[PDB]
Amino acid sequence: ATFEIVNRCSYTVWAAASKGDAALDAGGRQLNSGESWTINVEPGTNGGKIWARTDCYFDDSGSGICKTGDCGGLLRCKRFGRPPTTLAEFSLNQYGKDYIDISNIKGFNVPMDFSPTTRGCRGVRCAADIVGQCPAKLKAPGGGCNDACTVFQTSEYCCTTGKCGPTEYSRFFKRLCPDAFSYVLDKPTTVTCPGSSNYRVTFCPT
Repeated sequence: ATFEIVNRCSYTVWAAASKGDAALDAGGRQLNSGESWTINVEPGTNGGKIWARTDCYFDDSGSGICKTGDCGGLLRCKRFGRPPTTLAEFSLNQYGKDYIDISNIKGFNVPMDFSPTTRGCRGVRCAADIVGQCPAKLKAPGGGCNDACTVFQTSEYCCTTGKCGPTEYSRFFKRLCPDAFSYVLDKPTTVTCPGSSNYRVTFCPT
């Protein structure tokens, strides 16, 4: 499957792609304002994620740090990133279909649109100014808007017991971005696409 990652932000971002225990394609790359990077994700990839990283610094070996979404200090991510991270999530070729969504469960750092470039389904988007409107207690000093689980570490926010409800914090993310997951047990906003669809992830779509 092909994923064209486009940075429409006025600032540079370092795209990242991983399935948790391994990188997807190269795993990460720098995207200056306006640049596009097309990656190949193997069919059947389950639990894949694409996200943007901001304010990064990498040496010649590809080692460094990012203020948001840092993945073990690597340019080429092989693991998931450090919150806050707006997440484009997907599982491909699952019994004949693809499943995609955007999630704010791990916070929000950069606005994003995640849409298919092929026929058969709609895209999803979370492009509201979540960082600017972020509740004071969720603001990440390093940048972005943290999710409540990251900040408070409670069973209710992290849904540890598999039993949790919406909260004042989850409702904030849901109000600004109704089409993205605001908490673990949020009413699903997952989109079903034809198996083997291709996609485009656009940072700062508006």
